Amino acid sequence: REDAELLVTVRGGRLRGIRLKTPGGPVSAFLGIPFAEPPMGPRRFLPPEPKQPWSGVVDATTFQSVCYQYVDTLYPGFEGTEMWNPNRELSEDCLYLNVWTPYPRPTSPTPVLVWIYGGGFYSGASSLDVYDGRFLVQAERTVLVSMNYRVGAFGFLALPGSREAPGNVGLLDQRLALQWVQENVAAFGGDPTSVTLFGESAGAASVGMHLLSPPSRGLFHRAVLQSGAPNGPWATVGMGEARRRATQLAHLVGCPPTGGNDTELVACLRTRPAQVLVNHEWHVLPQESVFRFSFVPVVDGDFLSDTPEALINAGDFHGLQVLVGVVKDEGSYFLVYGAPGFSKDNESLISRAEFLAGVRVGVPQVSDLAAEAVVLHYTDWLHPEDPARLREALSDVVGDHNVVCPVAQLAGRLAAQGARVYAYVFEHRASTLSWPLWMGVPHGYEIEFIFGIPLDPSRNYTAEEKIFAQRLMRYWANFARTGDPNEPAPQWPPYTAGAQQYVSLDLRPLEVRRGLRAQACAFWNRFLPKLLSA
Amino acid sequence: DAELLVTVRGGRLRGIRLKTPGGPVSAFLGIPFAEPPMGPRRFLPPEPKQPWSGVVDATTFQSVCYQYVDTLYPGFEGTEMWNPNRELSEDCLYLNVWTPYPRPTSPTPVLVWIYGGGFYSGASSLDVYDGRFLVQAERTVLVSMNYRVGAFGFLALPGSREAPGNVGLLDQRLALQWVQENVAAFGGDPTSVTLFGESAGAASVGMHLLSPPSRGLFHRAVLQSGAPNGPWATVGMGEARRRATQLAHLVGCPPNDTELVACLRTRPAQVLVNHEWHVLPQESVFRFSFVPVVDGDFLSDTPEALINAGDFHGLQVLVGVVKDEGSYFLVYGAPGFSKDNESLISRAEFLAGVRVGVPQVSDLAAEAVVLHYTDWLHPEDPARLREALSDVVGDHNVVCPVAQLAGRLAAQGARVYAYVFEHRASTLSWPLWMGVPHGYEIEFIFGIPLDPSRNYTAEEKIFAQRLMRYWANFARTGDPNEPAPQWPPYTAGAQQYVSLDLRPLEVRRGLRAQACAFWNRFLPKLLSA
Ligand SMILES: *[C@@H]1O[C@H](CO[C@@H]2O[C@@H](C)[C@@H](O)[C@@H](O)[C@@H]2O)[C@@H](O[C@@H]2O[C@H](CO)[C@@H](O)[C@H](O)[C@H]2NC(C)=O)[C@H](O)[C@H]1NC(C)=O
Ligand SMILES: *[C@@H]1O[C@H](CO[C@@H]2O[C@@H](C)[C@@H](O)[C@@H](O)[C@@H]2O)[C@@H](O[C@@H]2O[C@H](CO)[C@@H](O)[C@H](O)[C@H]2NC(C)=O)[C@H](O)[C@H]1NC(C)=O
Ligand SMILES: *[C@@H]1O[C@H](CO[C@@H]2O[C@@H](C)[C@@H](O)[C@@H](O)[C@@H]2O)[C@@H](O[C@@H]2O[C@H](CO)[C@@H](O)[C@H](O)[C@H]2NC(C)=O)[C@H](O)[C@H]1NC(C)=O
Ligand SMILES: *[C@@H]1O[C@H](CO)[C@@H](O)[C@H](O)[C@H]1NC(C)=O
Ligand SMILES: *[P@](C)(=O)/N=C(\C)N(CC)CC
Ligand SMILES: *[P@](C)(=O)/N=C(\C)N(CC)CC
Repeated sequence: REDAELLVTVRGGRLRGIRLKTPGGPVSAFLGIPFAEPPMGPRRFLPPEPKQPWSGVVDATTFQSVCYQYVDTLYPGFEGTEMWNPNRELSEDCLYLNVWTPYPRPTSPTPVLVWIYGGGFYSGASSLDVYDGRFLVQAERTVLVSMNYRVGAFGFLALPGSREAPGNVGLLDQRLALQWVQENVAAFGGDPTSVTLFGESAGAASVGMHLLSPPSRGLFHRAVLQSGAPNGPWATVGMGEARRRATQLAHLVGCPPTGGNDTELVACLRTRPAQVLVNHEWHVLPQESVFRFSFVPVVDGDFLSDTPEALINAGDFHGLQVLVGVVKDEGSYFLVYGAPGFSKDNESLISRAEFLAGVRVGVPQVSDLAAEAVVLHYTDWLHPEDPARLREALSDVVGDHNVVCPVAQLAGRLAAQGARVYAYVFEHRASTLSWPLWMGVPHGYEIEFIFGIPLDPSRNYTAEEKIFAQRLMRYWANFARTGDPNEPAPQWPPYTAGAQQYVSLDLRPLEVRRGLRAQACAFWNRFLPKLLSA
Repeated sequence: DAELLVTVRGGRLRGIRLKTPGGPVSAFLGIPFAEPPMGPRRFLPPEPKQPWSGVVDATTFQSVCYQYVDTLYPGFEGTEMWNPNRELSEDCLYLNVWTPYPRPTSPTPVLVWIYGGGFYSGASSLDVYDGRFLVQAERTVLVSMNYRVGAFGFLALPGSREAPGNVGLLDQRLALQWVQENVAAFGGDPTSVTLFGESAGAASVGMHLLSPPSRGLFHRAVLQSGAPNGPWATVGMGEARRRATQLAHLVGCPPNDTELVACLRTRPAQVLVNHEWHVLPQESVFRFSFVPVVDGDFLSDTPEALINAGDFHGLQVLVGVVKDEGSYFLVYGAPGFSKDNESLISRAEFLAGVRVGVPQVSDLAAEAVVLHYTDWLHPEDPARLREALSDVVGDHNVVCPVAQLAGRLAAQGARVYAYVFEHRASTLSWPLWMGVPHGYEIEFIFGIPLDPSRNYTAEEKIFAQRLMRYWANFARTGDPNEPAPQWPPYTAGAQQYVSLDLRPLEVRRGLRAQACAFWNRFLPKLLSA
């Protein structure tokens, strides 16, 4: 008849799951649990409404739809890009979450890891193969939760002050899922008092925004931020620029028959097919760029009462443990998406003129003086025109500006204001990587190791890569359990604003180093803001 | 002795025979080349010396031009060696000629030395500028002149005929004209004149390079630890007028240019000297009150602009710096510094020192300096902070202006040779933390180690002979090289220079290229926007 392990009652009703095989043994999975009412029709752009209770048994036996989003077509059929594309049908009916728990169900409350996917706030899905939670749960005996949240215009189009499209509803989707975890994770054996958020890129930025938003902060205990931070130059937008982008998108799809009554404008937007909005999404950006996304969280005083930078500097973070880090080559992946002279299919040995033009694309919407300051710091004036050095320098510009230095600033300020911080740099290039060698260890390619994907027998990772993945899963689960990645062996010291110690994650044992590109990040974090103001 | 009797255009001279370890030389010291700029002639351009009857006694140095006397460390060798060693006088426009003995009967290349001293001090009579060893060892003619310094040489009420400014530079030019007309009577070749100078003397050399009336008076140029494009070597017309006006007020004179200068001319020379430092707009190091003014006459534009717009084909220049250009100046005002301790400053003192070492810039500019010269992995290490502030002062005032001059001249047709002088003299009296300080290559260029009464090592005597050979080789041919390894020319791309030390030449790339990109390429854009 029924497997009692695969049957769970939550607040809304009864669920039926599936028993998953893993290389290490069985795991219980409840995939596609509805946590909100479908944000369709009149509910497009609105905050999520909690899922109404149901009679009978909901089959949570497969991943639900991917939230409607742009699909990348830069390199069709190429594994390096297709691995990030939707692997389920697109739909606005997409507010579902997933729970993995050990088989049999834990008998005592078990620490919970909650994953928030990245994707520049315009893409992503909890169903991607690289976010498969079965290996972590089996290997480390935690409960793992992941949720879908609205992206692009559907999640982050904002007419600030309006009731019809207030913005940040994609973040409210995440918060509702976190509230669902608090109310229901115990039914799966999870400990609601030991919830660790973790996420990568825009997912890491989301984690940070939940840290800085008091209504979210009560819903979790620890945080992990991989290759992303809320204080990046891409992760938030001001109210005026958000209104300008939303108004231009409406104009590009014929609404209204520009601006005017917000209620009328949104009502017209709600009549457009979802794909019509997606087709014009990228056109509302003020200039050609890399690492910039049209509809992102808006700083409007509500979800974020101030800029993440201000909230970080003004925050008391005693009692908080965070784990943060970057990959070795954060900037390289983004260059083939607009920087002149770049391609995955050649060595991208750019000229000096291409480097100077690339700086304006990688640092958009700054004064000519600011761009000259960037050129000053990233030119080797003994080799100003060397194509190989210019390629790596532009990668450093984009990676430092968008990822490394925002992460370093967050790590240093949190540590100085009471938090226990652990920092890493991920330095192993996967044997299965399909991107060219010049990209190094690109953005996003630590995730598969954190999730234990090398343990999948159908994949062809080396044996030592499987050992490496098991080590990383152990660090992450140790942190979730205790707030300390170290095993209760070379030790991982906390990051502090003074000593600035971090560890290198690679096939070799831990190596302790100092400074997350300290000289470069002093420019981005300490001087360049002063320049932009004067 | 007929070798010591010379007739120049103005009349007859009697010189003196001098001893060196390598043999005798002929010296003619204290030759008047201008009418004494006294009384009504104060602040005015020099007038050529009128002819005289009889024989001028040219056997001893003449008076030092009126100037401030350093009293930071009284009796200390390291400072006293720069102080006046003859009586001060406004009657000071004299020059000196050294020739081989017996006097050359064939035209000999001429070296003309212009002393430094921040345009406020200096004298051709200082022991460290003794030309006897260069003349004997390398068989050149050596000429050095006194020129007016301080307010007497560079007080300017721009537009006025009573105090036009730059008359100290005109003193140098008049001496250069005197060389053209008279050096052949000593055996010198007026068609082979090489200017060399250090610090403000090097800045002076560069200004003669950029002023067409001076360009026809010499052939090659050597610029040691100085350049005309520094932040200290020139002043704008408005600031010069403000400084001249403030000086008058400080000495009890009214604010009309004719009445102001007339009152200034009634004051004793020492009175002007006593108030010279107070007309500066703020407390600082490496800033001087009365310097050349850019008013469109001697300099038709800023030295920076003239260098960028110039065609320098047919020019050969020798330029260079010492290893630690900034250290000497730190004890003259940076908080926490002294020659008598290790000067291990704090972060707060470093930040205060930046405003002293980079005066009269915006707060944003100062923050940019702090950014580039902070090691953000060791932001508060006192030894690093000491070295960093020395780099700030040295790069801003000497190294990067020299690097900019070298690169632009080379890219625009000149043949440039660049050095870094890295030997600390065994006789140096300054503390070890100062390294190889500003000004302490001069004694080696002039062959002072050859003086047996001094305490230089045998190695240092050979080193000095090497340096004299490079300098004289350059004066003779425009190329310091002997027929080593070779000293390659400096170019804007390769940026090659040599290290001058006891060891053989080593070729290196970049005169603090990363730091000087900040000072030369970025910081001007920041200050203007
Ligand atoms: C902006 O317009 C809304 C909606 O107005 C309605 O839709 C318009 C296209 C048009 O058909 C109007 O006649 C409709 O009333 C206004 O909200 C409406 O306000 C009126 C007055 O209270 C009310 O009767 C409607 O029910 C309201 N509709 C909704 C959906 O809230 C709103 O007041 C207007 N604001 C302005 C013009 O500043
Ligand atoms: C490296 O590749 C870029 C990208 O060009 C594309 O990919 C190449 C592999 C090749 O298939 C091209 O035809 C593709 O268009 C080259 O930059 C492009 O150059 C072409 C013409 O030179 C120009 O029309 C495109 O706009 C350029 N694209 C970008 C993004 O700059 C680049 O020249 C290649 N480098 C080489 C060949 O050294
Ligand atoms: C290093 O010396 C400086 C200079 O102080 C002078 O020289 C010393 C050798 C000694 O003789 C002092 O008494 C002299 O005043 C020191 O900087 C001074 O510090 C005092 C306080 O102790 C302060 O009142 C002065 O203003 C400072 N002067 C300057 C120019 O900053 C410095 O503290 C010494 N460093 C040490 C001892 O580590
Ligand atoms: C691993 O290699 C095998 C053998 O060629 C192949 O069948 C399989 O598709 C590979 N796995 C992946 C994930 O590509
Ligand atoms: P962040 C900017 O969300 N990084 C995303 C775009 N990556 C996509 C390859 C990793 C999810
Ligand atoms: P420049 C600034 O003229 N060099 C001076 C300071 N030195 C004197 C101590 C060298 C003569």
